[PDB]
Amino acid sequence: SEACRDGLRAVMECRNVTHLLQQELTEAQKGFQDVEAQAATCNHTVMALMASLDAEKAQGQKKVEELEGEITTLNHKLQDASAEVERLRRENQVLSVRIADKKYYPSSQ
Amino acid sequence: SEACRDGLRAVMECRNVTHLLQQELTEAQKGFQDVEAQAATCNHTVMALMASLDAEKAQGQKKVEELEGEITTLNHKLQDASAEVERLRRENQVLSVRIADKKYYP
Amino acid sequence: SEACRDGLRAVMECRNVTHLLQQELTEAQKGFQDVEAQAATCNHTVMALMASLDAEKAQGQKKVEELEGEITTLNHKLQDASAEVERLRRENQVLSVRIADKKYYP
Amino acid sequence: SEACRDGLRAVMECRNVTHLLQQELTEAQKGFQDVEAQAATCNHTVMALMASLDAEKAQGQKKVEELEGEITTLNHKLQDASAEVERLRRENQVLSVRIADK
Repeated sequence: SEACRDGLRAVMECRNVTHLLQQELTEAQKGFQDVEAQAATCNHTVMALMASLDAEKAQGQKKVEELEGEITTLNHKLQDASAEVERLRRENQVLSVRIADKKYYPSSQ
Repeated sequence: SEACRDGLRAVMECRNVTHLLQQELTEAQKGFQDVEAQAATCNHTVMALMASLDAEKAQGQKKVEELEGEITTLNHKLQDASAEVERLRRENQVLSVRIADKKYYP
Repeated sequence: SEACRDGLRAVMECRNVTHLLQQELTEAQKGFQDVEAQAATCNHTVMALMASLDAEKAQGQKKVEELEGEITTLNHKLQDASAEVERLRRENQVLSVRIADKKYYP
Repeated sequence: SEACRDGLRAVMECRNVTHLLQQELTEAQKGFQDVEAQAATCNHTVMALMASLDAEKAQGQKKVEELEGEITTLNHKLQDASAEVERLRRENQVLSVRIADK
């Protein structure tokens, strides 16, 4: 009678509250799916970057490797020149003394 | 009243069901919190890597700059040597003709 | 595999031995060249000396030939003078006795 | 597999190339053996010629010095004779006039 009116109230409140619960669950659901999404994104970025880091180091050690390649070449070419210079100076010194020493030349008397 | 026994049951199911709801919500809560942690980890890794990438490029370029610095120095020193050799080459030939011909007319 | 380690190990050595080969070749190269230069020098000296030897013989012969030319000329001139003196020697002594003996009776 | 065929192919080329290297080194070796000899020859020629040059100059000088020695001696003897002739030629002329005046 009176207690029945109040029960029907209590049930009526529940009835609407569970509607709200259903709405809030969908938010939560969306939320996990977007956290899910955001996590897949981040995960693929970390892949992308690790890849680039390796690609940079690879190319990097390459450039350096390329230049030491040149440097040694240049040290070689420097070697040959430096050696050629030494041997000419000494062969030019012999020729200049041999000219000085006119015992190579006939007397003019 | 038979319908009263059934009402009391319908309510009894609700009351037990909401117990289960409360238990599932805690899982869900835990779930968001763990995902929270995993996301902070990933986020700090991406920081760590962006830092290394910059650190690698930095070191990479300076080093390269450093070596082209050497190469051009070597090209210079090669220039002077190569030029010194040529002059000698001529002075050598001049000296040698100055002996063959400084005795054709002795 | 194991055989793969040894192939790589073997190939890596080949790398190293041919490095040594390259170094030894450069020595050899330098060797042929330093010798090339020294040989051209010697060769031009022999030219120089052959030239001087001919220049000396040339100057030697001619000058000497020139001086014996003079010496004989001088022997000739000495011949005429020495002969002219002998004849003067005679004329004179006759004249001096003549005046001595032309005062002696006259 | 495929990379194995190419490794072997690479090594097989090296094998043959080093055969060619060995052949070229022998040429080079022979080459130096020619050059060593030719150099000793040239070096002994230069010795020979420097010796002759000195021998020529030696013979050349002393001889010349010897002959100018004679030439000056001959000039001296020519001096005395030439002077003696001048003296006599006049003494003659004096004697012959003193004959004229006696």
